[PDB]
Amino acid sequence: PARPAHPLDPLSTAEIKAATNTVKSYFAGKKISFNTVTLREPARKAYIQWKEQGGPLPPRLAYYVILEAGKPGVKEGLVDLASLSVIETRALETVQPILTVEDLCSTEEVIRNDPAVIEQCVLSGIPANEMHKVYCDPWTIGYDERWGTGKRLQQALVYYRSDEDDSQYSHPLDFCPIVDTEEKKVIFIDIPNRRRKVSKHKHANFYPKHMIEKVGAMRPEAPPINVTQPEGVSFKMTGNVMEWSNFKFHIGFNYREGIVLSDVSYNDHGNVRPIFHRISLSEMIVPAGSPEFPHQRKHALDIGEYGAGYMTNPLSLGCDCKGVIHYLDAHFSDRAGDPITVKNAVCIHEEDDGLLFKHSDFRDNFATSLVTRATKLVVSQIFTAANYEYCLYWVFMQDGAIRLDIRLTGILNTYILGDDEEAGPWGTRVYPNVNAHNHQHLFSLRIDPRIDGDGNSAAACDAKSSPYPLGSPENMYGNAFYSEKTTFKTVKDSLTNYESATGRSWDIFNPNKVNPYSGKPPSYKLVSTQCPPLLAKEGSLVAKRAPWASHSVNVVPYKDNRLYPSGDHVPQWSGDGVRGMREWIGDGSENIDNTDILFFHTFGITHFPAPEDFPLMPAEPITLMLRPRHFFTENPGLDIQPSYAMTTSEAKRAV
Amino acid sequence: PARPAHPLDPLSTAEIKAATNTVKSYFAGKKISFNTVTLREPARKAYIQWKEQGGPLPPRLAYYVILEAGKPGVKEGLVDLASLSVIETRALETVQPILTVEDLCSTEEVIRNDPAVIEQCVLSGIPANEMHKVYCDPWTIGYDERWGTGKRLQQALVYYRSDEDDSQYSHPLDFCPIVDTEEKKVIFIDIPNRRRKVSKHKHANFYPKHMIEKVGAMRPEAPPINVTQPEGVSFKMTGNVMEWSNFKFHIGFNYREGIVLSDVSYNDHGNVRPIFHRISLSEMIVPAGSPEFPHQRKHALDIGEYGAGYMTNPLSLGCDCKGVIHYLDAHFSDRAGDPITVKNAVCIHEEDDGLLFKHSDFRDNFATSLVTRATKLVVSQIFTAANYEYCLYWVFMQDGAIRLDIRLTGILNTYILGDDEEAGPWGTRVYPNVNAHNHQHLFSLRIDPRIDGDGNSAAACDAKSSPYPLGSPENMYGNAFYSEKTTFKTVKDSLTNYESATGRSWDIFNPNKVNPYSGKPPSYKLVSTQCPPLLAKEGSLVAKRAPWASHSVNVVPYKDNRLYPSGDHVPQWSGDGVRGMREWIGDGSENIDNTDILFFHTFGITHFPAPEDFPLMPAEPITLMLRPRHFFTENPGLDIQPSYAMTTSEAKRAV
Ligand SMILES: [Cu+2]
Ligand SMILES: [Cu+2]
Repeated sequence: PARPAHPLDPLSTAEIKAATNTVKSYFAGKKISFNTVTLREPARKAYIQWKEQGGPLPPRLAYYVILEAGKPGVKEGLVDLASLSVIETRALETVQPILTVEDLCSTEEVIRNDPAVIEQCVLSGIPANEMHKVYCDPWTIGYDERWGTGKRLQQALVYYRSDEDDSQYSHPLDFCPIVDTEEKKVIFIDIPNRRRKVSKHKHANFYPKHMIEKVGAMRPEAPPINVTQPEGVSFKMTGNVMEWSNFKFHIGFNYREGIVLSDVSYNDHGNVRPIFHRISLSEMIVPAGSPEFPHQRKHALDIGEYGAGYMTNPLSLGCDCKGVIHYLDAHFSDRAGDPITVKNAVCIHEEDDGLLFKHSDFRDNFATSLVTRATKLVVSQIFTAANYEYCLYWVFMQDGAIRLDIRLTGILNTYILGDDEEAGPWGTRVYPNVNAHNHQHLFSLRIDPRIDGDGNSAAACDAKSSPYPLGSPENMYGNAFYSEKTTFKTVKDSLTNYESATGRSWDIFNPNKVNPYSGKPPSYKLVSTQCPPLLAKEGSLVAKRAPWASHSVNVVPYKDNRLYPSGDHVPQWSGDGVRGMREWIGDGSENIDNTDILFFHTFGITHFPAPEDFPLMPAEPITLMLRPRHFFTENPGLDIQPSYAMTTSEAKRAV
Repeated sequence: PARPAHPLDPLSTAEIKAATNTVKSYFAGKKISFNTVTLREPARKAYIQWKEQGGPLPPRLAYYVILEAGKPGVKEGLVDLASLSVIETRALETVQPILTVEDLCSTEEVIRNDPAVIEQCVLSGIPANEMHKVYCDPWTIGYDERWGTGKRLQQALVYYRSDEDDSQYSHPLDFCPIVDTEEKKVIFIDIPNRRRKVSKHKHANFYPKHMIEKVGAMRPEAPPINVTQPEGVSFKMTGNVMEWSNFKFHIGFNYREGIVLSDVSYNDHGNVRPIFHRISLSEMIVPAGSPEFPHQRKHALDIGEYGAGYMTNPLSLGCDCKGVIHYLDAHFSDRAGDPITVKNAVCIHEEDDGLLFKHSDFRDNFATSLVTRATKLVVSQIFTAANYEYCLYWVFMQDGAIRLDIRLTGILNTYILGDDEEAGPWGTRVYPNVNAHNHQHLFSLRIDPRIDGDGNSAAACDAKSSPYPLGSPENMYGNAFYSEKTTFKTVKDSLTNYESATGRSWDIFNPNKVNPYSGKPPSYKLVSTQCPPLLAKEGSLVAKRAPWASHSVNVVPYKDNRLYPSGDHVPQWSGDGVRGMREWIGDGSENIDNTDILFFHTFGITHFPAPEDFPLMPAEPITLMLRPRHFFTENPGLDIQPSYAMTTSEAKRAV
């Protein structure tokens, strides 16, 4: 297969095929299926050597995960593309892999044709001859102590559509089928003691035709707002490499994390300074809050159990991205080992972002004034996880900051509610017979920093009143306050939470350098405020399977391939065992001061559904920012042409 | 004078003149000057009666504040415009009023010509013949126990420009002159024990000509991004009344609070439902963190001591607002009693705001999909407070939410730093010989709610784990969590702070109504996270003068004219006494449950300066949101034409 331009480029359709052919041969005569075929990124050290020390081009490797009929668990390994050969392989019989769209799509037809499920539909008020009106979102079983990882299992959240164009979510059924993914048979059905038959109300729909019938008619089309860039865009791409407003970075993508930003640097007037080696979302967990059975099984780790890549929406059609867009496609392997493509998986573009900065002199009534508008570069993707959509926006700014914006939209995870049943404290009745359970949306931002070079550290920064009292010579008027910096020496020290009491922020800095003006080390500060405490209790399924979610910040030593905090194979893992973040933390004694570190940030929101969220919910925003603090010696955007600028002398001169 | 269209319209230039003429007559033969001439808004009850009960048009009143030469303090009163007569008047001899641009502009020339100040400049390294190069930002003295309110005083933060086009902030002087505003003489100069002469370095400038000399040259002009609305805008204004996407409200404006949004309602498919009666910023306080003398005097309450109206920038020229803009002008009175106008004080426009909502069905690979873009309505203003600029954005959204965005920009408040002096823990050395002190920016959002009608209440909402333990029948897997609602019965109960531990939010609801689906009362939830604790200690000047800043939330009974939390006349008030918020709180026993209430929210940021903030700082964002929760029975924006929408049947039908 042909080598890619960049060592970090995703595998090409050709590499994917080359890889699967190679694997198929190695397992000649075996009935195998492909779960994952993806780039095994080069070692950090080797990449940097290649990039800045004229070192050799790293070997082009493919990581694969396959299933073999009649064999428990999975088999994984590495394929060396240059020599078309398996160079590493092993079997993991007590593990279950990520669920692909193929894995998911087959489940619905099998429950529709299962006698037991059918009987349950009839009991629920649905004629056995109308099973084609029964639907289901096939989820991982998450984890169920009755089966462990002994069988690859899915749990089906069953719904009903009276018409194929309805939004099924207003009509959930009360039971839950457990399906053997690689046997295609229902092995058990969780049935509640309290039975609730199908809602007899009409579906809560949202397409225009439905709206016209529900309310009067649609609103008149609104006067258009057109955005044009007649002279082109200011950013430049060379393959997957981006260059914009002094930023230079590589836009990668994979089945699991979706967008992966690597080798990020800023051109400080000729001095090209590294910022991050790699940054992305490494895991998620959406824990529901009803303690009732079998709702404990609702705490999807979407990234690790489905993949933000595999689930990504093709962005072109929807008009998801406005303006002069540049797209990237994604390529994966299918069960058969053939490359599959999702067109326009990532969308890139720049847009106006308000004021960058402004200042006027009151002396001549603001005649003396300078105003510079801000423009941002946005690398985006949007993925669907059954009922919900996650809109991801990586944003680069002209003040050197990098921001991650997320918008939650889509549809509420709903369960059935009896006519006189109280949605209790665990959920909300958002429509007759519909219970939308409380749940949190937590994300794990993985940052591999290289702040102004190698050798980094992290610290918590808390605002505090001077400890001296009001009236003391040291704090006569009691207004004194400072920022207390606690730099993490050991892993244990980094396990910290956001604290509103100190308006806490965290710094990722380079202790080996010093800002010539402030005398502080150069840094990027994490300013993140939407940091929910993990509500599920210690020892809970949720807490055990997502060890990283317990703290807002987790800093561990760097090691090649420390990507996924809940383990490499998340589905059906009980949470017991030393793996993922639990393994990286170890006894918490390892050094993380002035070395190669990994910074995992947990953030997100706690969602208590309200009717406004139904039947389709308005976007809910989440954001975090990484700001350069003491990184530059002055505002880095002053050499950007102002939108307006009048000097005091010019103001005078102007009559 | 001619009556305005709307009872809430600001006084017209004609009304202002009519008012001052009337006042001048009442005080015939007296040497008086005008400090404030502004609308005295009609009583809440009368306005509502006029608006919805066919009641009489309220009397058109003007509130005034004047100074009389040789008389201590001020005189204030009300003028009935219809009968051109003073209907209420009184003298406040122990109070000092807001400082107008006129009040401020004269100070600089008086320090330049003061022998003592000159001597100090010479001592500081500035030839007495170069006083024209000496400048100063005239601040309120804030409060100084040496003079109280006995004399109207200003404190001058002295700076030096080697050229009139420089940004003086890189060159502060070490001393501080105290000036008698209404005597135009320096009465004292605070001189430090440690003397620091003028920085001999070059000014840290930021205009293009300066940048070309500092770095290579400016960056090339970037390819334009043009925004056009060929068919006009979707919003409609009738005078100061706005109608947009079902929202209807009145855009008011005054010298102090700047923009004032009133009589806000949402047209819920024919049912016009009130939301807020009035919402605005009622006060601010920017407390600095150096305990050293005379820096305690730096804690400007900008809104009450200068006025977000009086300080507002004319928005046209700067290209501050992009797109098809609609402007409003502001009118005030000058010292002489003559109307003054600031053109384009408020700018209004609508723009794209990303996705409103989206959802695709994985069953046909997202062929089945609906996407609706969001557009927002923005009412904005930008004001300059000496060195800093505050960019205010009131934003209305298509999901029924209202958001307040603020962007801090402008220049750091700087003081001189000795060559070998440590900016200590109280500030940052952002440039040679420049110390930018730590400080917080706190705002007081005043909300007079009328959530779906009259009779409102407020409550804190905290997310919590079920109190039942892991393994109990009630919480077998320990994932249970709910939202604990503590509704405030008494004023005392409302004094609460944001708490990250419970991801706290506050609800303003109508206990007299119930959402037919959720069974909860209709409400607007305050989702605000940038809520710094007040760092200045209890009993401190800061804490005493800004009683409202101690808590994130303060809810008091409504009373006509309870607008300004730090009192009507803020400058030089010691903070002792029962007035403002301290008065409204009283013994904290008054009822605030299901009645007419006022909700004051304290929010903002804590700023620890970094070199990136100098010599001009990049915009720093602050935001808070009011979301309808249980207000509607379903997503209110579903009748907006989707940007794209394919039904499942249409997807099939499409080959
Ligand atoms: Cu949610
Ligand atoms: Cu600041």
